Amino acid sequence: SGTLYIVSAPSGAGKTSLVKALLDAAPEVRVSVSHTTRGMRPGEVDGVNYHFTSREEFLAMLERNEFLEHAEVFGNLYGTSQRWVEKTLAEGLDLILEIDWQGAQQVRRLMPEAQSIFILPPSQEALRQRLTNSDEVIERRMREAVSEMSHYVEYDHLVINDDFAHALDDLKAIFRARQLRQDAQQQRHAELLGRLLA
Amino acid sequence: SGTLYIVSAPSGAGKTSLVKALLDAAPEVRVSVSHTTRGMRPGEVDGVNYHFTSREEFLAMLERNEFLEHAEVFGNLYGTSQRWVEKTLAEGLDLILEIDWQGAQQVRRLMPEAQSIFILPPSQEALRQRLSDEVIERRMREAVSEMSHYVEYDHLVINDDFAHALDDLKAIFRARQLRQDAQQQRHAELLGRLLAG
Ligand SMILES: Nc1nc2c(ncn2[C@@H]2O[C@H](COP(=O)(O)O)[C@@H](O)[C@H]2O)c(=O)[nH]1
Ligand SMILES: Nc1nc2c(ncn2[C@@H]2O[C@H](COP(=O)(O)O)[C@@H](O)[C@H]2O)c(=O)[nH]1
Repeated sequence: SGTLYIVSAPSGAGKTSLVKALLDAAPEVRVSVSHTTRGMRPGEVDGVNYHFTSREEFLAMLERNEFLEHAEVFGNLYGTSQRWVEKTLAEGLDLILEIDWQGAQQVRRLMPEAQSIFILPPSQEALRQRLTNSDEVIERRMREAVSEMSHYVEYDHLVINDDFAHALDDLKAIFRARQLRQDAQQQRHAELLGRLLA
Repeated sequence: SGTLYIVSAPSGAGKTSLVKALLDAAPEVRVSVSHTTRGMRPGEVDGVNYHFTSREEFLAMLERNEFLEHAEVFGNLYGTSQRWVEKTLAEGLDLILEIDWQGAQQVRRLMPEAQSIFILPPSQEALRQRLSDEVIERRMREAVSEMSHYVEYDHLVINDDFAHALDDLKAIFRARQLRQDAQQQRHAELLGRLLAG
């Protein structure tokens, strides 16, 4: 079966260009499309950026136990649907959940073999620029981002996004090393290992 | 302090070209020079490939508890001197022990924070070349016989294509430096600034 990767970053900027770039260079890796109850933004496509749904429909899915994890982020509900994750892993494909620290905690309990990565800004100034890209609102968004970053200690690996080219290669190294671990290689090269041992 | 890496292969696939190439691209990483009692081979230099010594002197060193690990391989004795390992790690340098599965077990027992990598051939045919025609068969039988110890290693690298295997090794070393503990030490000041309110 495939490997599950959790990738988290401060939520105020949206999903990271780093993960998009990683997926562009490794088309065999899949990414989960989350459900959300927030409204669509210009340039977003239902079924691609998110499965956009209603709060009533989101809660009904929760009652039907369809979410691997869910969380409230800035008052809107987000979640990872479980069936798609199980299907993709069972096909032997690796996949990424780009989710916040709350969802990461839930996933780790259910899947202790999951690799998790937190992507950090190089400075508060750089984080603030990404958020501003109203002043009063900005400081609250910064305080909320700081509270999320405090959870970086819960993650297996950390990437400091100082130089985009360097951070992308750092992500690639984490993913490649994960696939070289004993557990993944034993399954991947099962037939080879049998020939080496017989 | 530095990280200790154990790099192993089936017994007889000696000090690998892969590790040398990795060291060329990793100037902060050192490699331990092993002691051996086998005779020098053409092109080998005492103090570089090995510390070549006698069996009686090897046993005297063993009696003085100077070896972190030691093992018999094809009837010859090999070992890692402990003082150099401790000094190198305490200087903050990473280091590689290129040793067999027996030495790996001893090092894991004494230093559970050590990380380990097993380098696998793509086939038995490929292993045979790397290993007298009779001498080749004795090395092949021993290497195949103890192949199962790959399961004890943290990562596995298939040495099919040299460049691909080298990139695999590099990714393992880089991922270790991206681990929570290494990054917390590297970015302590930054992390404190990010969390300060
Ligand atoms: N737990 C959880 N968090 C999510 C999920 N999808 C997105 N998020 C988080 O919600 C944040 C806000 O996303 P945005 O509204 O900008 O698209 C993201 O930065 C990410 O941290 C999800 O399925 N589960
Ligand atoms: N335990 C242990 N094995 C070693 C050491 N140095 C070399 N070896 C093993 O001895 C094998 C034979 O090496 P060679 O004699 O061809 O140079 C190597 O493939 C490696 O498995 C050492 O210091 N300790």
